[PDB]
Amino acid sequence: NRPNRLIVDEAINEDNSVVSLSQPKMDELQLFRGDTVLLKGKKRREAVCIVLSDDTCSDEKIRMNRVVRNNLRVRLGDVISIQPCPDVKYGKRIHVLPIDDTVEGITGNLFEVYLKPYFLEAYRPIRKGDIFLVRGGMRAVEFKVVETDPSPYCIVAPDTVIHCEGEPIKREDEEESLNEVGYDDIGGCRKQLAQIKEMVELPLRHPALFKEIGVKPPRGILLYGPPGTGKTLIARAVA
Amino acid sequence: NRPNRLIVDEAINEDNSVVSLSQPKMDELQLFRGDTVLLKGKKRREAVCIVLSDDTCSDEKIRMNRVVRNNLRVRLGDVISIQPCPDVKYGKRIHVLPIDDTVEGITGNLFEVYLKPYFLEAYRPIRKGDIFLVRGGMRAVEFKVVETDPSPYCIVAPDTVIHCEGEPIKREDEEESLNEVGYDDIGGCRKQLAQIKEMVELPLRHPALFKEIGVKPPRGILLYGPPGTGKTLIARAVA
Ligand SMILES: Nc1ncnc2c1ncn2[C@@H]1O[C@H](COP(=O)(O)OP(=O)(O)O)[C@@H](O)[C@H]1O
Ligand SMILES: Nc1ncnc2c1ncn2[C@@H]1O[C@H](COP(=O)(O)OP(=O)(O)O)[C@@H](O)[C@H]1O
Repeated sequence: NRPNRLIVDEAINEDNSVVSLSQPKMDELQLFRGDTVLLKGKKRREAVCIVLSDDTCSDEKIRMNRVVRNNLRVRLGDVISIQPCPDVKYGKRIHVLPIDDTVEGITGNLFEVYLKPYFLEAYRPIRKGDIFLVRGGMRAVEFKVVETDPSPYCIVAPDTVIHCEGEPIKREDEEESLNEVGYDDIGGCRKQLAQIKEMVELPLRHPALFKEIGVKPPRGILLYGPPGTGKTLIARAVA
Repeated sequence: NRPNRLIVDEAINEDNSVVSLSQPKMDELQLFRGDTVLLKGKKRREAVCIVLSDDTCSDEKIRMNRVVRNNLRVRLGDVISIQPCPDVKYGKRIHVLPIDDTVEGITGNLFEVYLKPYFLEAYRPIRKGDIFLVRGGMRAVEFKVVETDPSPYCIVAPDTVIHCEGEPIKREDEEESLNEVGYDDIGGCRKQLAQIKEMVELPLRHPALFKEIGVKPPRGILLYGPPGTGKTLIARAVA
């Protein structure tokens, strides 16, 4: 049962963090316009996002973004649990610790120039254990904290200060590189990606379905197009 | 800051040693028509050149010649320091010492026939540590002194005499052969060399720019043209 699950669907808006809901959905969770949504992944982790209310763009579909796909290990064709958090929390102390994995070629203070004139009039909520990208320096670096104030109680506020230690921590292989090519990196092909989406996720996302049924699974797929259309890119993304 | 640097630009005049300036440039350095310009390279070396004043040929660009490119280890896309030297010095004693590296096939006295009827009405200034070429004998030989009067105080005057010792000095590998093919050895191709000039000096003259930006650098360049147009010559020069 549990009439509150939302199936993951493809996103069409190239925005940062906006989730579209339906008119009946506000009355079920008594959620306001701008609230803090709490999501449960696996391995005891949580994620925070920003919900948007609209009755013109979407009808009964969610718009789940890649910024939280790797933060919950949730892919296409998976269920998730939604729960409002109307509690008011204002962060005042945060911890920052860069990892010695992608700091090559970067010198000086980068926080005071990339994080200060970007978070104003945004009020973006953050949580311990989130991987977010920034647009600066003709590239995109990541961030990950390992020890900070107990979650949540993390709100970007001007009262926070900066600090440095000089002792980086060693990264682990538990998580994957979010910088790799995804489903948001292919554009201009709606009808062509749809066929791949409706033939690849059956024998891969649900392998157990095919040992029990006698239906012939597709074994070989041929790609066409002039050189450079992105045949390799699509194959890299769908895998 | 330092509003006195001059960016190295391509030269169009096939002259020997002439530098073109602008009208405001004379009033900043209070330099006369014919003066002795002092240039600072690296590894504690100096160079001397002759400046020309003109307000019709160039507007705000320098014409830096290859005769002083190898004497200061300065290439395209580099900064230099300019400084006038209004001091009057007249040389009366110079030292000459040929190196046993390119004297093969040359017999007899070559100075009295190549240097005497060439420096009259020229007043070309010279300095200890300069590599200059001469036009004589269907070739071009070089010269380099290792011990002479303290720099500068070197002016070509008729009062100087000649001398010989017979003990050549061994050359070193610190400097390169100026006789190799350069940017002044290709003519008749203005638009074609411009594209190479605006695609090769980014990832070579400034390698550190590309480890920090995500811009795709050009990896392969294809050359065209009938046999003998100089495809090898251009590649040899740009490297
Ligand atoms: N539709 C597309 N969307 C985004 N990038 C594309 C697209 N088509 C081609 N590219 C770019 O082309 C690059 C290489 O082309 P690719 O598709 O990998 O080779 P091929 O076209 O032979 O499969 C990719 O890195 C990608 O950035
Ligand atoms: N534009 C040019 N300027 C000066 N020399 C040239 C030019 N084009 C051809 N040459 C002469 O042709 C010689 C050999 O031609 P090269 O270009 O090296 O062979 P290819 O044309 O097969 O690359 C060069 O050493 C050079 O003297």
